[PDB]
Amino acid sequence: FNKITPNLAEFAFSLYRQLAHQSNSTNIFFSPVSIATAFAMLSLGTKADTHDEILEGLNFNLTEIPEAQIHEGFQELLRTLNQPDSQLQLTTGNGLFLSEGLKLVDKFLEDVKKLYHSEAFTVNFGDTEEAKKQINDYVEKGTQGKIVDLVKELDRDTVFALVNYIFFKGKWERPFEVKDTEEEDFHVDQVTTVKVPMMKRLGMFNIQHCKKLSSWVLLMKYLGNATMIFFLPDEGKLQHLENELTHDIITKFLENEDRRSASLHLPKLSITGTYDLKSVLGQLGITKVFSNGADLSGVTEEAPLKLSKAVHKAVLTIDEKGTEAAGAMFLEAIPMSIPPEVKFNKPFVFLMIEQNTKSPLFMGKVVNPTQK
Repeated sequence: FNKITPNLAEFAFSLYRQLAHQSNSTNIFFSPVSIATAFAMLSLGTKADTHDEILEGLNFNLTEIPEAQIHEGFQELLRTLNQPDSQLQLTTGNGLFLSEGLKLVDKFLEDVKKLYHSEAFTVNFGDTEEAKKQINDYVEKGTQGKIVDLVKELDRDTVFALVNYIFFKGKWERPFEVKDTEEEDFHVDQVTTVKVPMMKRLGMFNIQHCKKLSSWVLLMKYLGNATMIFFLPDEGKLQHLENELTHDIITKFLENEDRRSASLHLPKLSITGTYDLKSVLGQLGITKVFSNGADLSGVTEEAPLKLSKAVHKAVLTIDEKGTEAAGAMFLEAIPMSIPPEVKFNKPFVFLMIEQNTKSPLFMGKVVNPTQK
């Protein structure tokens, strides 16, 4: 079970570590799962080196894992995320926009819609401004107005664009009380603070100090099928934490059933991340599909084709409760002993895990909550 989860985890860390190297003073936030799903889907229209580069760039060793197991893993993961009764409030979409003058292969359009429950559209790229409006209107409608004007430019030679979006609003299983949120200091570096809204609660937490990561490690469950893992590095240990993360360390944390008291301070947060996937995935080895030499003959047989534009935007909120409705009133028994004070009041890393598949839905780093 969950055959592709180790690969997605390695993809998350590969992509995270690239972005953390190219800029160390900005927030990072992206969805490993939604990017990987989009490009696994795209690979169904590619062949030969173009195809192999895509799946290898998603951390699949094609000498070891059969391709059927790759797509089966992605389709199972999509089953759990796009399910009717979910409390997770996770919406993701992927739009393919292809020049209306191309003769498209029906098999590819069928695979996209049927297997990957995604959307493909024809557009007139002879009108660059209107094509961009249509792409941005699609994303804005798909996010009920939350992501606007996603694509800012299209080269005149564009004939194929890909947009991938995801937005998340969660409800903690064990919520904070809004009355307890107050302004507190956030240490953006060792001598500087800014004021930010800080939630707090005294509770029984899946929390531990981890010597291997030199970090506090907090796991908090959402209503629905996911858990957020928060990593708080010890003084001067942020880089060490980023270097030492591994999938097996994460698995051990998810199996922990011990709970201890803590006085938790956690910032409210509105975070977004926007990335040019041609640039970012190019650094991970995915280059041919973006080049004139691209083998996209599963998309269109007669005419040349390349992917000219590929954009990812991820949006997430962290707040106290996420609903005016009263849920199950979980009562936690707090011992008569001093709880550790665990304050997420300096740069920290986080990772959201889907409960069934253990897949990495989001990864990010907060260097300043109000960097906005």
